[PDB]
Amino acid sequence: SREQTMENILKAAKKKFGERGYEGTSIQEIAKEAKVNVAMASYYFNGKENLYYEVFKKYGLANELPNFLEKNQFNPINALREYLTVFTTHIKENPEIGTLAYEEIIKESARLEKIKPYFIGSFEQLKEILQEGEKQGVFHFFSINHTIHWITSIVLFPKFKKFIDSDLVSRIISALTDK
Amino acid sequence: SREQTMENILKAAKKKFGERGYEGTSIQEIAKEAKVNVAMASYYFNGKENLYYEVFKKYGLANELPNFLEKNQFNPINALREYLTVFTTHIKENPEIGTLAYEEIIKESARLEKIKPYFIGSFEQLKEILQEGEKQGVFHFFSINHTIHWITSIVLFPKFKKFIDSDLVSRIISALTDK
Repeated sequence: SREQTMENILKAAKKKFGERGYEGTSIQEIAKEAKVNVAMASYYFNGKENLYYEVFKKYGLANELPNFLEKNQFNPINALREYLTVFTTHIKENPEIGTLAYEEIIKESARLEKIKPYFIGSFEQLKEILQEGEKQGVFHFFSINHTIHWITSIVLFPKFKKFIDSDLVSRIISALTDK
Repeated sequence: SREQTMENILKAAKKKFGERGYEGTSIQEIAKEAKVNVAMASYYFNGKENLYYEVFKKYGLANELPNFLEKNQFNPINALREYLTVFTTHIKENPEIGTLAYEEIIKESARLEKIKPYFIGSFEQLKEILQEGEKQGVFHFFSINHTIHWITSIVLFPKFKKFIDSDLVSRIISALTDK
């Protein structure tokens, strides 16, 4: 069926886009990887750019993410522990956010507005947790922005952690709570 | 002459690699951009991978970077001011470090060891300045690592600054000196 095929194409697309980035990947490489022809792939998704958006729309974590504050009765340490655990485990297991979050959030712009709706929640929530923590007097920081900056970096990019340095959840909590 | 031609190819390569990343760019695209043929390009640089290293070796800033501490008589504020100014101006004017520092330092590994020698000095120096500042009691921070993490991010990636937030040298100095 068209839908099942489209699921196979998306899986192939996550892989190739994760490898080469948007501008580095052709619909042909994805079609080859999916064992379908280009015209079919292009028809089903209405082109490479929509196919790319569909990868975020299918594999983006935000849509199915619980509200961690609410789930933890607004305990900002428990909420943050749960949030970081959910993230670090998923990111190591799927390092196609490594390349694609970098390209689109960190470096760039062109397609930004189209994909934002699929990662901005993850950031809005981290911000909520840090600010609820600050409000409750348990977290301390100069800039919410830099804190967001540095938490993101060390979570998304564990090999850059290595480059510098040369578990993580508890390390982040300890940094935040220090006075 | 072979050398002049190679300079034209390198300029073309900085551009295309900056656009599409290593795995996203072919020697053919660079050859086309340079108005030479592929065999010549490939012969002159001994292949795409060496050509890539040559881009770092030619456009990497570290090799011609002064020692900012020494230049500023070991005043860590003046040194850091000068270091950040040199960096932010060069990075905005050449956003082919944006993509290539991300790909190689931040995300990845494969070719890491080959290119490190061409950016590790920039990081070693920032570290020196921050630590000399800390030693002299003027800079205050929990983790030298996170500080390196967050300074890098907001300097390299000004559009991610915007995504979050939604001049810089003085902002960084002020964050560091606060107690």
